[PDB]
Amino acid sequence: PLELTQSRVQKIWVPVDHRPSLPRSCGPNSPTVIVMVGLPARGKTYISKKLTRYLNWIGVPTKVFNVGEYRREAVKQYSSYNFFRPDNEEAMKVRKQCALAALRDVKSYLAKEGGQIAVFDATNTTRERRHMILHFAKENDFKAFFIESVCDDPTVVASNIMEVKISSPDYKDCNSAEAMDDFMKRISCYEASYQPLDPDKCDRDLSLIKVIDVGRRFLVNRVQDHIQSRIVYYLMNIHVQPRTIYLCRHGENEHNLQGRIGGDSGLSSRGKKFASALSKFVEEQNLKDLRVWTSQLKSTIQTAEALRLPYEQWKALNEIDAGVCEELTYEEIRDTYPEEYALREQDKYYYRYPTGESYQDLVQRLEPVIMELERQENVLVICHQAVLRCLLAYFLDKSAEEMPYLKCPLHTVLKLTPVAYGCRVESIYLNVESVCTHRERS
Amino acid sequence: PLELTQSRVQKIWVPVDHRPSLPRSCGPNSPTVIVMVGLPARGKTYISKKLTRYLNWIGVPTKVFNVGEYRREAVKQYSSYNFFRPDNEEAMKVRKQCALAALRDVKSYLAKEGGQIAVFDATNTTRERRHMILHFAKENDFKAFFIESVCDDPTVVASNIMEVKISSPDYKDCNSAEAMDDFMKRISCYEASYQPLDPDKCDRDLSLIKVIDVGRRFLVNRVQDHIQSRIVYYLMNIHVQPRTIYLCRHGENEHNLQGRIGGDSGLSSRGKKFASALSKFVEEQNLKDLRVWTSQLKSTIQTAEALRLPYEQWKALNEIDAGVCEELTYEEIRDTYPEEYALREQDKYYYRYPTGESYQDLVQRLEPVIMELERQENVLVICHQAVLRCLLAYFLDKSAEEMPYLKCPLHTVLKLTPVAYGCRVESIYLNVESVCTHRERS
Ligand SMILES: O=c1[nH]cnc2c1c(-c1ccc(Br)cc1)cn2-c1ccccc1
Ligand SMILES: O=c1[nH]cnc2c1c(-c1ccc(Br)cc1)cn2-c1ccccc1
Ligand SMILES: O=P(O)(O)OC[C@H]1O[C@](O)(CO)[C@@H](O)[C@@H]1O
Ligand SMILES: O=P(O)(O)OC[C@H]1O[C@](O)(CO)[C@@H](O)[C@@H]1O
Repeated sequence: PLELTQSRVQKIWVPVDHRPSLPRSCGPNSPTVIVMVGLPARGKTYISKKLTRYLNWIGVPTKVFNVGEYRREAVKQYSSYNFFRPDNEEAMKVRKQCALAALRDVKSYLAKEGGQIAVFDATNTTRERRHMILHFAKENDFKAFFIESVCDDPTVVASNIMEVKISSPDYKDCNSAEAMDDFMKRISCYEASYQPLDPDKCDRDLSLIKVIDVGRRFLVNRVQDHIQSRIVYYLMNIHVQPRTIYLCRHGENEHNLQGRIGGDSGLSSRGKKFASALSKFVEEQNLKDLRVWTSQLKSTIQTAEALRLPYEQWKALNEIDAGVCEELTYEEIRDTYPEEYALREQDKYYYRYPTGESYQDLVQRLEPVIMELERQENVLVICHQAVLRCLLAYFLDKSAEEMPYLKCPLHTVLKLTPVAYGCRVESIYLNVESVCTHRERS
Repeated sequence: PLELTQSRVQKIWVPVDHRPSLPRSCGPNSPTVIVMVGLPARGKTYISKKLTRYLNWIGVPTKVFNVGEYRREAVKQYSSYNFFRPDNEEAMKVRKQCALAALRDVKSYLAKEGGQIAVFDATNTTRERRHMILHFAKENDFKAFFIESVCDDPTVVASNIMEVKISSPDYKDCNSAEAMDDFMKRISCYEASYQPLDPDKCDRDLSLIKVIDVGRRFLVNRVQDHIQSRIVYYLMNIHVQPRTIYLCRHGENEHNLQGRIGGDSGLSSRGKKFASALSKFVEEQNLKDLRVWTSQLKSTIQTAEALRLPYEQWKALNEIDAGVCEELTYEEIRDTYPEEYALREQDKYYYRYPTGESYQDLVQRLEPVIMELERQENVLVICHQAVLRCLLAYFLDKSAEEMPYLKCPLHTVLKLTPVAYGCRVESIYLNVESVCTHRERS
């Protein structure tokens, strides 16, 4: 009794499955519909996209269903705010059809495509629309969680229109002034029928978060589960303040020169040159304040030492653990462990080294790093190749499949600037030679 | 340049400190005063104690300053609610003196004792008292974070009085009915001057959390930093619903028989007998629903397999990593690594195994396990000796120094029942022999 086998890729102990003559599969917890609530230019799409990026990265399949994109597909060219008028009988029918078509795709995503979270990105400003979404959720056995963004600051509204609305495909033939004016009129079309969430009386039984004044204040009502609690925590940690994230690896180490993986080797002569070059680079950036984070491995600490700035060591930033393959070259891995080598090449994200880690394990370890990176402003993270690929996949919205192959060369700073609905990435090579540790797929 | 040395105990790379002829120390971020707000029997002491237990366990030095305890010290015997009357000039002076004496001890704790968080556990129901606490915080460069508990449910109030108030040292000479009646009158003394937190107008600039109806709803205003954000997340995950936490180790394994540490060995014949005994025990508990958690190591999975219940594997529950000492006996550790053996014996909590972990690393890894244990109801955790000691230290409020020496024998279930201001612990030995893996300090 109690016979188990270790799965070759992930190294998970599973019951020995001696399937009977006729093997039967029991093909395939409740999915969630996240309902965005609020007037236009309230950062609903910003929240939708960012939350989806985070949820997918942590391993929760998430997709955004933006009703405006269904509208741009149904209606060829956008002319003006007149399309959004409450007295526009025809466009009101079209807009309802678009919302229903998005919900149809929500049902298909959650019940038939293995999706766990569907973010329904629309105004959903009326109780009637929200009652209809709730009916849709109850009949399909989906959970409903509401995220309302409330902001009456005209500076914030104008900034949102200028940053991401005027550049919308709707305003292609318009200049900045025309687009801004049309969008203000477009917002006014929604103001009369807007019924904010009322957790006090009407929406008392709804699971919701009210994000007030760009995350200055929050009203949290009836958090049912783990995922809603995580979302709430995330929303409370993110901000829209201007800042820069610099990501780089430690300067070239002795193991890099020998083509050895893992270990805790020190900087090579070139690595020490990069460390000095990094200090000059950091100085030239002229940042008011800068937080410096390293791993607990020698090579990242030695690199930070050259900066003459306070730094914090995170064990979570330590390179992927190669288990039995630690301190070995890739040639020695292929010759001593050929089965292990081939398994990794075939499934680089999920593959776990014996007594070691997978890129999947890295994500779990790096979750607190990401949450702290969100809270902070100017940060420099001095880490390792696999750790850097994971962090970069989060910021650049790269899939689990792409993640183990992202290019993160030595002696190169990745400058991340948050703009619109993501990150602008600039690469800065600090003109110090090193070996190449990048290996493409086969 | 960039010369580092690895600290012998914690294995941290530090700059080689060639102190000059006259070595100088720069002896020794801003501390926080957590201000409890609310009427009596609102669970302020419950929140204070639980939050302090969690903060200390994660490594943030925290202490509770309960004004009522300063009062019990200043005033010999408690007679009645008449002491709390607003017209009681003398007792009002005494109560103010007690609050000021507690604040004096708050200043000494945060500025002179290396404390990071002081939980000021009092009613602090008036704006005047809170303005005075804010003045105290501003003048001492301490941050202020308010936690208000609002509940007008008479069932909840009566339950709190029955569970922990009637048993208070104040009601020693009273019977349950007298104590309940006196306490209701005592609450009424505070109702007239009670000014709840107003984040809308008056308390707009204050950093606060309003816990409404025993955590059903929350009002969160101006979360300034990491620690406040963590507190908010914690408060949103905990609950007062009745439940049981069962903690045990995997059944005896092959490494246990050989006296070997770490590894991924399978259950011995006795271990398999425990697994069957555990199933019978679980069945006899007759729990409506039960979540079963294991590590990713074979021995805990084989134990769970015997239960015929769904289970979830957590990599965070994997035994402490012994690095280079993995799969070795303690005798082989003492003979091959005598310096390492002695270092661990001297500092068992902070000691890190080479390329391995410390009990301190375990706490960081187990933080998400604790947060999920808080969210859940009936849970059975099948884990390992060091992991179990860490979890138990959290539930039993044991220090970092005590933690590596907590007794967690094999084939023994630790039944945890949340009651009053902590956990009731029952031990259930399942009558299956095993080796002893406990080692006392030297
Ligand atoms: O509350 C808003 N109102 C208007 N605009 C907004 C927001 C937020 C926002 C909302 C909640 C949280 Br938690 C964090 C950010 C982001 N944005 C935004 C910023 C830049 C570009 C595009 C949109
Ligand atoms: O809000 C309350 N009002 C009255 N009593 C209460 C509470 C809470 C409480 C409050 C906030 C959160 Br988040 C979790 C629990 C706990 N207690 C309590 C329960 C058992 C014994 C002693 C006290
Ligand atoms: O996933 P890959 O391509 O092996 O990259 C991660 C490896 O690269 C290194 O950073 C050095 O090449 C090793 O420390 C680590 O094992
Ligand atoms: O901290 P201690 O007393 O060495 O206990 C933890 C050790 O005990 C074991 O659980 C077995 O005795 C090992 O797996 C682990 O290294």
